[PDB]
Amino acid sequence: SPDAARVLSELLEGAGRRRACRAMTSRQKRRAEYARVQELYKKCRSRAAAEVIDGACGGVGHSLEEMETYWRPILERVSDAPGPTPEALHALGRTQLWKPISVEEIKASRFDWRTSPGPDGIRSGQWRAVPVHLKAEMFNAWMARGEIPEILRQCRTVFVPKVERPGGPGEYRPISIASIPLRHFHSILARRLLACCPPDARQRGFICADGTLENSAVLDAVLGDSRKKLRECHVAVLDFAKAFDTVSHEALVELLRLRGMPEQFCGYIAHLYDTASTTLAVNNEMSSPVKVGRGVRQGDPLSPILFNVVMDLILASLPERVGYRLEMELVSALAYAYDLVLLAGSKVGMQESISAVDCVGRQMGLRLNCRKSAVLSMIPDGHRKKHHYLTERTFNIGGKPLRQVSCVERWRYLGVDFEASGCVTLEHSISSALNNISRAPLKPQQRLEILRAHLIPRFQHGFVLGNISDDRLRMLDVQIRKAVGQWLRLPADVPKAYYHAAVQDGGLAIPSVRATIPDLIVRRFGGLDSSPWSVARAAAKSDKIRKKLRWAWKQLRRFSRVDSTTQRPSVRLFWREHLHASVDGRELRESTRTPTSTKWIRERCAQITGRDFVQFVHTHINALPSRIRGSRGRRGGGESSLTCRAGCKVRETTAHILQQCHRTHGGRILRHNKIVSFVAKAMEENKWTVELEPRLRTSVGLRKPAIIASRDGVGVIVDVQVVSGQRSLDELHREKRNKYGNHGELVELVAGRLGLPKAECVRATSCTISWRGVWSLTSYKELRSIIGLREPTLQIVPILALRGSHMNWTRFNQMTS
RNA sequence: UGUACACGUGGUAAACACGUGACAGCAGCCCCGAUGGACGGACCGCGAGGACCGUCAAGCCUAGCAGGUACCUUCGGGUGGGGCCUUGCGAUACCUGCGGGCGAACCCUGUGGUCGGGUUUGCAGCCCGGCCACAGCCUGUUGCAAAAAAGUCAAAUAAAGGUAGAUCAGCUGAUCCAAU
Repeated sequence: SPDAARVLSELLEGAGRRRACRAMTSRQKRRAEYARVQELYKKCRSRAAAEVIDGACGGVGHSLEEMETYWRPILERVSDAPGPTPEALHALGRTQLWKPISVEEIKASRFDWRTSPGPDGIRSGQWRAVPVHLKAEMFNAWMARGEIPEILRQCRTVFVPKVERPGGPGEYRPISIASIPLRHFHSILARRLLACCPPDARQRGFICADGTLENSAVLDAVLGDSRKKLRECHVAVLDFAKAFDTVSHEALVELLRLRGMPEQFCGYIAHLYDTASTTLAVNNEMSSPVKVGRGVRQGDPLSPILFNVVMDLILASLPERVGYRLEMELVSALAYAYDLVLLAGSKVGMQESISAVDCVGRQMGLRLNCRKSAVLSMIPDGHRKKHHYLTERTFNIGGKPLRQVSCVERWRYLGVDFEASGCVTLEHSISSALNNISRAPLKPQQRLEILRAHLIPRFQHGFVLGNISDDRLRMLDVQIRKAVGQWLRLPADVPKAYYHAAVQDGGLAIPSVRATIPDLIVRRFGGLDSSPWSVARAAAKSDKIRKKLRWAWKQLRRFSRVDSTTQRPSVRLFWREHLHASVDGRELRESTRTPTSTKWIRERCAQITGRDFVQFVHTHINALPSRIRGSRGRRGGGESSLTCRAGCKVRETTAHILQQCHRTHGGRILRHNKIVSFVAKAMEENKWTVELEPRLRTSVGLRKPAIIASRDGVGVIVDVQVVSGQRSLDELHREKRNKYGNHGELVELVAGRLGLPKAECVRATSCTISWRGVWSLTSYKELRSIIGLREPTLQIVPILALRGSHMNWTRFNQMTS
């Protein structure tokens, strides 16, 4: 339709105008990085966390000089791959594509709209505003012509450092960004590829299920069986580094041609890869267009799908009667994301498998990193009943001798935090990630959230792929907690449960790998025999798997409490019990029943400044230095180390500073006035005729309720009061309510003042909250029931209480005579 | 191994016997991640802990990790310190490398040899990093010196006689709780 052509021309004109507008020191680059990371974090949190952990904070340090000269020859080099050979064709031998795009699959495609703009300039809306029918028409026209507009094919490449302190242009990685319309068009084609012919059962990477689930179990079962019955077992892991950087376009197209795919799709892929370009954007400087001759583009939707055909060919090239006989099951190869794990019993069989892999990789231009691959070989011998590890190098990939490793510490088949090949463990990659988070231009709450939700769930898998102990997990926990205490400036003697206890109970909710690794093992290997894999079911009924499952159950039972409502173990209850029973975490024990008293720790974090959040955390856990809290174990002196500095001649605890001290009386008045004004304004928003500090010269004495209000014939008294948490908050709420709801004459006075005759119309109420921002459940319910008060206006009263509490403490500290 | 216990056998029964065994149990709970070391002296409530003073040489700790060597095992395997107890079958000796923090060196370049790399069909060349060596009584010139002076009083020595803002510093660079 001409409407689609018109809107496409309009969008192209907008992109061209944006390009024309764009074209026409340490401090400044740090500020630019801060602005970029803040915009990215506020836009897409997961990608921002991935970028900050990956190390994309220091940017580059070499400019376009010595970076375009270093990388342009690398990106411009056509592979001299001979292409597929008839033997590989027969090894692989051991239709509905390119159909017109409908409107159902466009909306059905789960395309993440929370991305970054491409080089043309379509950021997030100009592609969202297009209706599905117009996008379908444009996609159909593109397939009919076989070409994408040349503005869309352009992509921008930016270099992210590998080493935190690069010393050359060679230690950067060229991550590419392409246009959103192209990505959306190619996502449909990738989904069609999956729906057409799925990969083999051995290939459990880019599949429609969790990939590294049963692979670790199968590897560990193989290792345990070989170690048990004294069999011969060779396990070679070879990683596909530059899987994305040396594949030849012509050989890839030829392989896709003989797989049986339609001629049109192969021609489209050939046109896409032959007509390719790239702009090297370093420090927001332009570069001349760069040709690319080595295929599989970084970040393209089709790339991890195109490489599945190559990996399927590689797997089909393997010899038949090779592998390990794990319980009458022949396990040949385990394909991770970008790794091949080959198992064999005979040295000749392992050499044969490696040789086949190498020959296929050589005939299609792939390079295999012998610096990131290893072989672990267990050779038994008779008359000794022991297992011996090979130390000298025996296998080789086309001449280069593969290194022989004795242990299994290459559990890096988890994804990012890529492999070191027996040089360093999985740690010192977590430490590097912690440093990346620590040095980035972020806020302390942002660091907490990134570590909570993106760092831990991404390395925790690797600690399962082997035999592990409790001490390693405890040491990892210690290191992570030290990093968190560095970020938040917390002292050493803070409750260990405070870091890990859930947000609802009051706590930073940093997961503890010591407790979530046994839970992961229990949840993952329990359903091992229910999986529809055949090798995994065989690995389920083994000896090492069962022993590890028993160890995991024991660790979970010792690091959990049984949930009454479901009769299941729960680490959250364990941490809650440990924290609420602590000294500093005791006063938070009431925060479980009021989930709105802890909405600032995670939910309403972006609304709080960094120093405000840090001081809120300091006051919440009572990390404030006082003569009582700061003198733990050093109370052998006189009363001068305990007496209040204001001359109160009493024990100077934080409660004394913050709740009863003549020095901080004005601060208490100010905090009370702030809370009263906030609630009064909130109630006036609800059409409540609010009076402030009413004058009731009652006969009994001098009563000063906080606020009084009325609405269409029903009145209310609200009293604001901030108290301690050592006693029950509900008893304080009731004791503050009774002195007004049972005085007898105050009710009549308020009824007369408000303008309502019946004294039962006006009901007394209170707004009770502790100085740690812990609500009283009765007070919260009464505020939500008597007066119409929504959740957003109730979640700020903890903020006001915490801010006023720290205000009082720093007023006490700032003047000392 | 050894305890406590279900079935079956034959037997009139038993404080009789044997065999097969729930993944059969029973192999208790809680707390602790610290810091250079050998040898002579003054400190402390000489008490559980913490300073200080001398030399010395490079190593010193480690309930972190990996692998190998022996012993007890029981087949599973097993080696830190302290407390509460209570019944509630367990397991130790060193050496090597890696990781951490304490040292110490380390700074005159370039040849060599290794280990990480990356470039590359290519371990050939190549450029980055970490180690090991090596072809070197006071008148003055030169090495320990925070900038023109403090004084090493016998040295080697002669017919000597600025930022968006703030801060620490030494206009620049880091550090923020500050930073779109």
